[PDB]
Amino acid sequence: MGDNIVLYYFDARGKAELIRLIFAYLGIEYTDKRFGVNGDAFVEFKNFKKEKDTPFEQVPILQIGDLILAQSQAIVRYLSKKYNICGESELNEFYADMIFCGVQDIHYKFNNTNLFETTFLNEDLPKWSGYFEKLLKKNHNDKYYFVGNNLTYADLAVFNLYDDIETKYPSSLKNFPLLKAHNEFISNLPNIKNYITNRK
Amino acid sequence: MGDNIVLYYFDARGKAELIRLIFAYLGIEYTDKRFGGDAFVEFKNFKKEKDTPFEQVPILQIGDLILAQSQAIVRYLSKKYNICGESELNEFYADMIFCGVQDIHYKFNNTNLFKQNETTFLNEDLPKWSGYFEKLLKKNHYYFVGNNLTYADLAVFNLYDDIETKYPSSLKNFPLLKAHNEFISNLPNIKNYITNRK
Ligand SMILES: N[C@H](CCC(=O)N[C@@H](CS)C(=O)NCC(=O)O)C(=O)O
Ligand SMILES: N[C@H](CCC(=O)N[C@@H](CS)C(=O)NCC(=O)O)C(=O)O
Ligand SMILES: [Cl-]
Ligand SMILES: [Cl-]
Repeated sequence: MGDNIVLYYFDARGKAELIRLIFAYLGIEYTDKRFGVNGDAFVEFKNFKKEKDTPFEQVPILQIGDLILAQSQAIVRYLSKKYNICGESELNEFYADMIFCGVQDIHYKFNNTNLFETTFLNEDLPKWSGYFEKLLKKNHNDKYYFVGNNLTYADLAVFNLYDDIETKYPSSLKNFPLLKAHNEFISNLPNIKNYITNRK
Repeated sequence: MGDNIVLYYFDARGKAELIRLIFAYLGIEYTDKRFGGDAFVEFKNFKKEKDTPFEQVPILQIGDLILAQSQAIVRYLSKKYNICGESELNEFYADMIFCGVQDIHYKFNNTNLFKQNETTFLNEDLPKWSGYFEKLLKKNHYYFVGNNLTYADLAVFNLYDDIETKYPSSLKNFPLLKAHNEFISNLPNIKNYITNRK
């Protein structure tokens, strides 16, 4: 809706996973195109760039019909605004954005470690986990929202962050109860639960 | 929640400059509060005195309301003052271009500020990304999105204004991008800001 949405990315979670989580949450049907399923992802990406008119030669790429959408954050924000999971006020829209940008700071650090340890594990992670803990405390019953009294993409971003972190470091939410409960809450959402338990 | 707008940052362009350019362009009166007395000490006191979410600047204080994160502040400011995008998809493209600016600005900052080898940026990043922005301007026939100025126009301007502080004549092979930068720089409010800027 549509009517044919194609997400282009490598065979990984990475920069596309939050877009996939947003699609799963909103029940948006789409083609999840992944480079590397058909053997060589490097050649398939090279061919993709010739085929599709990408503005920055990067993925994820969201294609809506002939419409080419690039940049994870821009796509996430575009989808969240279109389907009203960005905040129930002008200021709440900002807070979701602020939190999302904060996620990007600590997620980048995780990406730089996981994909490309000491500094992250001892200095960045616990400090930034404290930041989000305090932000939940500010706003927080089985519901855990970072913004207002409804789900924002910020919730899904923080969930994706620590879900991505907890694949490499499982015990990282032990000392952060609200963040742990937020993870549990988001992971068990009707639309979210099925996607995460059934994804590769 | 109102009146007194105060921007907190270091005495540098960095992550607050675009916000400063946006205030300048819009003609918004604000206190441009810059750290450093001792910057490192003042910032330590700032964190103790202000309730920042991530212990980072820029911080935008509107009354007693605390705003953090450059991009979020920029996007908030653009919506409130109507330099956000003149449609739903125009807002996306502005955001996309802004996100593109961040990708290459980050690469510039790594070499310009954090002592990374300049060659990779100069030979591999800068001209490739300048070509991306050049092509995006070509698609819009200066303005990146729509028929009016968006924050994306100021973001691109800020990007290459920052780049030219260390690497002048980088827009020689990029006429549309060079003319875009020159058009934004000659806007009365921007022109005035640049002249007063140290
Ligand atoms: N600005 C990022 C871009 C993500 C990114 O760096 N994409 C990588 C994924 S491996 C890519 O397609 N790289 C292309 C290349 O290295 O040339 C976003 O949020 O979309
Ligand atoms: N996510 C960035 C954060 C900017 C940032 O990294 N701020 C630096 C400026 S030097 C800072 O306050 N550093 C925190 C510290 O090192 O304690 C944003 O757009 O606001
Ligand atoms: Cl990544
Ligand atoms: Cl910077």
